Amino acid sequence: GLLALGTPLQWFESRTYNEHIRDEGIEQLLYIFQAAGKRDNDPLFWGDELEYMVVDFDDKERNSMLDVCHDKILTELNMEDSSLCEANDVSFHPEYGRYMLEATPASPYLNYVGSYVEVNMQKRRAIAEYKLSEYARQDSKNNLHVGSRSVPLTLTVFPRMGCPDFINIKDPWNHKNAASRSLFLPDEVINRHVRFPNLTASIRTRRGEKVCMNVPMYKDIATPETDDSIYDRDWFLPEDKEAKLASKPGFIYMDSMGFGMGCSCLQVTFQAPNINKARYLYDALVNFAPIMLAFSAAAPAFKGWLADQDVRWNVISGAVDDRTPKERGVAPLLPKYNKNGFGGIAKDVQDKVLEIPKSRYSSVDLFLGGSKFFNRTYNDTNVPINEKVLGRLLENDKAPLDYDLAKHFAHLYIRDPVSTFEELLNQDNKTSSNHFENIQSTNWQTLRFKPPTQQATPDKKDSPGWRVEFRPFEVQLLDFENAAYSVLIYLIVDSILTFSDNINAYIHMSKVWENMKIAHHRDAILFEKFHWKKSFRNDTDVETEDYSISEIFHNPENGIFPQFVTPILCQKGFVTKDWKELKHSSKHERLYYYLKLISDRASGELPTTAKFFRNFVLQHPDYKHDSKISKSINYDLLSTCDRLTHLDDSKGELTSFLGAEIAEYVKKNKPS
Ligand SMILES: Nc1ncnc2c1ncn2[C@@H]1O[C@H](COP(=O)(O)OP(=O)(O)O)[C@@H](O)[C@H]1O
Ligand SMILES: N[C@@H](CCC(=O)O)C(=O)O
Ligand SMILES: [Mg+2]
Ligand SMILES: [Mg+2]
Ligand SMILES: [Mg+2]
Repeated sequence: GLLALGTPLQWFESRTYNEHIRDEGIEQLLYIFQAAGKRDNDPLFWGDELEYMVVDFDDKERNSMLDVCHDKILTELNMEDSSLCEANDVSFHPEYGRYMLEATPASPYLNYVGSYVEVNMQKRRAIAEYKLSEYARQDSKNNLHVGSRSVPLTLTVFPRMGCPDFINIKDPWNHKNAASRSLFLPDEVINRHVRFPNLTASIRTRRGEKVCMNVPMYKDIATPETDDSIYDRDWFLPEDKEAKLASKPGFIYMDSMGFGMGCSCLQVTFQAPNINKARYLYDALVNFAPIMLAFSAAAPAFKGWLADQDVRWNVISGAVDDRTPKERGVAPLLPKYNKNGFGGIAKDVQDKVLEIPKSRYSSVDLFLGGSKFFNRTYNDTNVPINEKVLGRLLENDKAPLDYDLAKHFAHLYIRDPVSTFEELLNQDNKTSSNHFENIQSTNWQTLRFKPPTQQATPDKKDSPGWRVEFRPFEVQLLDFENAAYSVLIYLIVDSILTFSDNINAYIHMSKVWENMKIAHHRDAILFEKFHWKKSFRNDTDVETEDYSISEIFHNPENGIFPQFVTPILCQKGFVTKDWKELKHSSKHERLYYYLKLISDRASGELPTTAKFFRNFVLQHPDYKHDSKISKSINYDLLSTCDRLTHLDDSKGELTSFLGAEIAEYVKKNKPS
């Protein structure tokens, strides 16, 4: 489904309704609860979301660019080609990036669907490729993008983002980018749907300074002292003057939403039997998030540089961080512009501003509790709340909520709305959840607790129930990797729900936040250590020790395989003792190779995508020992990515990247 249009409101015009929107949205929340609160027995439907990047290989120029010109695809697949999609059980939606695709199954999977995940993901890829080859045919006849070859790649990061000649538009700086006002990203990186440039503007204005994301550079032998791509400019005030102050020696400087939301990830959503189970599942998936973030790492480079981290998360965290310097407890960089650190916050409300520690895109703040093992002391972190909102969720005549669950919403509501259409100002709170969806959906966290709609009353057995979204996974090049990780979380989720009586996953939130920073460090999967529970089978216990990813996956006591994966395969009867038995199974071979891919990366035998791209850059003939990714390095890299994506072992790169056994296996074995 394509996002439907309207009159967007710019920040100065919109900010006067922040409070109207919040009130009305809570009201809607209340109705959702009153109507759907008592759903029970919802089945385990679930599905993934994939995100893709259309890359234009200009082979003759030896240049890989982001393709910002075939974006009609997203409308085509949703109008005249919406039937191809449906026939095929796939669905396409727009994403921040004009070069980006997003796609899901058209219907959620029900329980264990085997290789069908991968099948469905491959159909998504084939359809994009199909339409692209169509455009290539039309273009040829219209004499357009000559020498050009567009391919969709599930990259987490585009390695040359905001670097010279990184988009397939001639002379993109010959006009101004009023939306980002970025030094590096022409606004053509933004998807045309009004919502996206709106968000981009609203945050910058609210903030009163460009977003700013500094990423530690890798320290090669000739690496410059500073990010020498910073330049001075006079299009925009204050923005063009901000760089000198905001940047830092030994740090990749990035200054635009697209650096973050122009990144891709894998997401999986799950429906629990009911709100109570959903709380329990959400809570228990909290510490999986930073672990899977480390495990899945696929983004070792930004803005032309090898970074000294392997994942996207902090970059996306900064890319939409609407916090004024007031909200961050820091000096404005340009005080005559950003008046008293309040940026765009209306005068009449500056007095009710709070120091807020985390970007509205950031790791979960609070366990929701409501289950045997939960105790409020686990929420041991700084989490500012909207007390009016808490008040009203505690004391109202439609759905009085428990304190813990009230606090979660109360925390989401410390944010202002950042894109609102004029049409939409007054809703019927009994039927619309749009206003709440405004705040719900611009709190982008590692999980998301998804209420349903007011229309999802218990008698309606088919409407979406109470869901948990697992958001941290970096996205992988191959549909096999992404299916594998999708099934991993599926199994974990199933385990969790099947043994809900016996699994205590709680740990102090503060260790989770720490985990979330460890998870960024370069080669983290290979050696760093994380706070993980000592035992899950054990009421009244919340000890952690510090384990490696290898341990966290494989420890008999508290490992993901022996504690989560292996047990649920037993009660389903896929094996009797051990997951490895699958290698020999008739009905279930592919599952073996998923889990083995998973195992072998956790134990460091097989590399992460992040590792593999790093090695690749580091040993490229044109590599200059200075952390620089040149057009050429980028081109050959993305060329490998293309072949890898297609199981093309002609240069032994697949064997090199998945090892012999698995490479052979997938080369010789297509899904279901
Ligand atoms: N009943 C359901 N239970 C769980 N997950 C579902 C259900 N229906 C759809 N999904 C999945 O929810 C995800 C939401 O898709 P999307 O429209 O991209 O929303 P968002 O961007 O809010 O995650 C998809 O992966 C989809 O297949
Ligand atoms: N592309 C974002 C996900 C944002 C979204 O689509 O909800 C990420 O890497 O997390
Ligand atoms: Mg989506
Ligand atoms: Mg998405
Ligand atoms: Mg999602």
